[PDB]
Amino acid sequence: SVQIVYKPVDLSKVTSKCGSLGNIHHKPGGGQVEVKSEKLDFKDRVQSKIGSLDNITHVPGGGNKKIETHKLTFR
Amino acid sequence: SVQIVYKPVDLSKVTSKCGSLGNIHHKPGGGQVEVKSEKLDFKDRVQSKIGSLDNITHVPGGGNKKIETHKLTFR
Amino acid sequence: SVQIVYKPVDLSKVTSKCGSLGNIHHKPGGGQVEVKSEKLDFKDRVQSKIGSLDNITHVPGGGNKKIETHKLTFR
Amino acid sequence: SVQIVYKPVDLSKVTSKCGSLGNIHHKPGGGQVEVKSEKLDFKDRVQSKIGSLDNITHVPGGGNKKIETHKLTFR
Amino acid sequence: SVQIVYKPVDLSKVTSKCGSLGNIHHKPGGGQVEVKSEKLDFKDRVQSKIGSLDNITHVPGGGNKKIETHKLTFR
Amino acid sequence: SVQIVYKPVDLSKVTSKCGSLGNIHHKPGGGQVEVKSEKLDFKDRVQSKIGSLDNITHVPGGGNKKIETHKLTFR
Repeated sequence: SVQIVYKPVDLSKVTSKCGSLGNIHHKPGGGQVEVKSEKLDFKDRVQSKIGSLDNITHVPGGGNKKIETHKLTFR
Repeated sequence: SVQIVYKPVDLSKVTSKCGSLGNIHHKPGGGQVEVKSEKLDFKDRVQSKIGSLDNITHVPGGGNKKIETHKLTFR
Repeated sequence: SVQIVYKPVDLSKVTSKCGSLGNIHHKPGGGQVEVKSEKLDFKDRVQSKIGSLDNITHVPGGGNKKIETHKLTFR
Repeated sequence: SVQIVYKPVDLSKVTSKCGSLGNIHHKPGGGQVEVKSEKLDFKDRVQSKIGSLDNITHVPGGGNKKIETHKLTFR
Repeated sequence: SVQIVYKPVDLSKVTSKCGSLGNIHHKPGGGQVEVKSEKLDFKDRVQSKIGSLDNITHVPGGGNKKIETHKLTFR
Repeated sequence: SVQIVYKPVDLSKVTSKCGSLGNIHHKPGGGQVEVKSEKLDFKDRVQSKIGSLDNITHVPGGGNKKIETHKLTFR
C-alpha cells in the first residue's frame, strides 16, 4: 500500500517600515524667500514649487510580496 | 490501497508600515514668501505651488500582495 | 481502495498601515505669503495652489491583495 | 498690569506589552505521566496539579500608572 | 507690567516589552514521568506540580509609572 | 517690565525589553524521570515540582519609572 502526507507549513513573519518613522524635528525654521521674475518666456510645461520649510516623505516602495506554488502529482 | 492527505497550512504574519509614522514635529516655522512676476509668457501647462510650510506624505507603495497556487493530480 | 483528503488551510494575518499614523504636530506655523502678478499671458492649462500651511497625505497604495487558486483532478 | 498663562501640555505616549506575545509553538508534545500513591497521610491543605503539557501565562504586572498634580497660586 | 507664561510640555515615549516575546519553540518534547509514593506523612501544606512539558511566563513587572508635579506661585 | 517663559520640554524615548525575547528553541528534549519515595516524614511546608522539560520566564523587573517635579516662584 501507499500513503502521501503533503503538509508544508508557512509560519514566517514579514515586516516593512518605510519612509519617516519615529523622527523628532525640534524648532526647525525656514528663511525668507523672494522670487522676482521679469520678461521670461516659456515654450513648454512649467512645474514650480516655492516654499520656505518643506517636509516631504515619498514611499513608492515598502510593499511585501509573496508568490508560492504547491504541486502534488500521483502516477 | 492508497491514501493522499493534502494539507498545506499558511499561518504567517505580514505587516507594512509606510509613509510618516510616529514622528514629532515641534514648533516647525515657515518664513515669509514673496513672488513678484511681470511680463511673463507661457505657451504650455503651468503647474505651481506657492506656500510657506508644507508637510507632505505620498504613499503609492506599502501594499501587501499574496499569490498562492495549489494543485493535486491523481492518474 | 483509495482516499484523497484535500484540506489546504489559510490562517495567516495581513496588515497595512499607510499614510500618516500617530504623528504629533505641535504648534506648526506658516509665514506670510504675497503673490503679485502683472501682464502675464497663459496659452494652456494653469494649475495653481497658493497657501501658507499645507498638511497633505495622499495614499494611492496600501491595498492588501490576495490571489489564491485551488485545483484537484482525479483520472 | 499683570498676566499669567498656565498651560502645561501632556502629549506623551505610554505602552506596555506584558506576558506572552507573538511566540510560535510548533508541534510541542508532553510525555506519559503516571502517579501512584499508597498509605499517604495529609494533615493540612493539599494543592496538586497533574498534567502532561502545560502552557501558563500569569501577568500581575504591565499596568500603566499616571499621577499628575497641577497647582496655581496668586497672592 | 508683568507676564508669566507657564507651559512645560511632555512629548516623550515610554514602552515596556516584558515576559516572553517573539520566541520560536520547534518540536519541544517532554519525557515520561513516573511518581510512586508510599507510607509518606505530611503535617503541613503540600504544594505539588507534576507534568512533562511545562512552559511558564510570570510577569509581575513591566508596568510603566509616571509621577509629575507642576506648581506656579505668584507673591 | 518683566517676562518669565517657563517651557521645559521632554522629548525622550524610554524602552525596556525584559525576559525571553526573539529566542529559537529547536527540538529540545527532556529525559525519563522516575521518583520513588518511601517512609518519608514532613513536619512543615512541602513544595515540589516534578517535570521533564521546563521552560520558565519570570520578570518582576523591566518597569519604566519617571518622576518629574516642575516649580516656578515669583516674589
